Amino acid sequence: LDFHGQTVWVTGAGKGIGYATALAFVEAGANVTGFDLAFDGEGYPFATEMLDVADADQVRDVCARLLNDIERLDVLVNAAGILRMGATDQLSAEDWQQTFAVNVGGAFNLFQQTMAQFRRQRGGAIVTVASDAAHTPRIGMSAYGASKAALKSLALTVGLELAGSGVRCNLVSPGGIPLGKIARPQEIANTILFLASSHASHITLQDIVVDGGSTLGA
Repeated sequence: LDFHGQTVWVTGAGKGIGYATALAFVEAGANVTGFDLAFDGEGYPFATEMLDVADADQVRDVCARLLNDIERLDVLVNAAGILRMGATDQLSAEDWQQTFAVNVGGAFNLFQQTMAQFRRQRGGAIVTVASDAAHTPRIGMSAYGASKAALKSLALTVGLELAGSGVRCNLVSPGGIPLGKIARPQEIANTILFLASSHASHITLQDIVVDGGSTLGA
């Protein structure tokens, strides 16, 4: 999978799946910009933008400024996300609010700021990290799964809104079933790179669940 010369944006890039995906794109030759609230790790071999992707004004300022400097946004990866668990009637107001602000609002803001670019360039790919909790109800994850279901629905309608522009828009949903150990970020990133690649050129509005089969196909 070769991404030489391509411009790639990744949110949630300070840690977890976003970091692994940014790194995988850098190793595949891409020019990568990572977005996250904090960059507290010891090494980032890509350009970083430290902001709250849940904040519509911050995303507007930064993305408008960067789009003024690039010719093409080849790949957007939405990988921001937080997990706050609890019985539905015990979850705090803060955990409910922040779950939706980050897990749905972040991608919404990125979409608001990039859809015109995707339309005007024709083409490109978007991959959004959802969750298998969006596919089946999971005790303790009512808010998390609901936020990821909103995110998936949003990303699919964006994919329909951009299909006439030739943009591909897909999702990955991370976690003897489960089959194997839980998937590492490095392996989620492999699936994102596949969906971002020319080897997936007629794949859009799809969601690959990468959880060892735990949803039994749902």
